[PDB]
Amino acid sequence: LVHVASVEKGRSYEDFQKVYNAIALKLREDDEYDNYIGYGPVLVRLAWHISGTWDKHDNTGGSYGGTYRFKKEFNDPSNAGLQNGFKFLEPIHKEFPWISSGDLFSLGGVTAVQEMQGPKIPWRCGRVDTPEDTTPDNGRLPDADKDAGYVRTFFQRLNMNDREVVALMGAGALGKTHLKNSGYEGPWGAANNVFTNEFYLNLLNEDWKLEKNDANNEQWDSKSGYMMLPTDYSLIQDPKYLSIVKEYANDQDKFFKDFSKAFEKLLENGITFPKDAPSPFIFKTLEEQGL
Ligand code: HEM
Repeated sequence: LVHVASVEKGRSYEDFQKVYNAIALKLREDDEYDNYIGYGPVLVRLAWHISGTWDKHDNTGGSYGGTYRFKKEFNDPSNAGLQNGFKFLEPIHKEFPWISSGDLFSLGGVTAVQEMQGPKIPWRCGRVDTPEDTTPDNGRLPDADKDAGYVRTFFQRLNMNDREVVALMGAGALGKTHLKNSGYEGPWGAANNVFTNEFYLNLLNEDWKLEKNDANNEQWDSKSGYMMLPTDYSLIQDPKYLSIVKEYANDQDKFFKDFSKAFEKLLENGITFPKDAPSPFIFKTLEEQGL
C-alpha cells in the first residue's frame, strides 16, 4: 500500500489553528473529567492508539485512514476507555466537518501535549479517510504484562529504536490506569496532567514493590501511592534502556527534544508526503494567542 498525503481542499495553517483553538478551549472547559485530571491524557492515549496499529512490513494500519471510527477498531479490547476521548472530539468534528478523522484524532494528541505544558510538536495535515475494509484487525496494540525484550521487539514493527521507545514511553506520567478499562489501577506520578520528566525520576527514585491487584494482574506499587506496569518496569531491567532513562531524569530538555521528534514520527508513519506539500505546522498555544 502507498498512502499519499492529500491536504483538505482549500485549507491553510489558519484553518488548522482554529481546530486547535477549539480543542484547547474545550480542554480548559471540561477540567472536571476523571477527578479533575481533565481530557488531556485520554487524548494523547487516543492519538498513540490510532497510530500504533501500523505495520511497517505491508503499510497496513497507522493514523492515515481514521479507521478508529469503525466498529471493529472502536470495540478493540485494547482501546477500552478511549470512547470518552472520541465523544469529546465529536462536537469539534461537527463544527469543522472538512477535517479528516486521522487529522482530528492526531491533532487532539498534539493539542493536549502543548496545552499540558509539553514540547511543541510539528504537525502535518493530509490523512485521508479510508473504507471500513481497511480497518486493522484487533491485537496489534501491546500487552502490559511483559518484559523489555517484548517492548524492543514490539516497537521495531513501528520502527522505533531504543531512544524513541524510552522518550515516547515518558508520556505515561500522564493520566492514570483504570481497573474497569485495563485490569490495572493507579497513577504513574503526582503531576498527572502537566508534561514533565517525572516518569523517569519515579522509576529511578522510588521503592517499587511487585504486588497483584484486584483484577489478578501484577503491578509495581511504590510507598507514595504510584504504580508502574511490568512493561514500564522493564526499562530499568534493560541496560540500554536504563542509561536513556537516566539521561532524561537528569535533563528534561533532552527529554522534550526527543519526545517531540519521536511523537511526530509515530503520527506520520505510513504516510507519503509529496514535496509540493505544506511544511509541518507549529501551532500556537491559547496562551501564546492571548485566548
Ligand atoms: C508497551 C507500551 C505501553 C503499554 C503496555 C501501555 C498500556 C497502558 C495501559 C494499560 C493504560 C491504562 C488504561 C486504562 O485503564 O484506562 C495506559 C494508559 C495511558 N497510556 Fe499507555 N501503554 C504503553 C505505551 C504508551 C505510549 C507510547 C503512550 C503515549 C505516547 C502512552 C500513553 C498513555 C496515556 C496518556 C495513558 C493515560 C490514559 C488515561 O488517563 O485514561 N502509552 N497505557
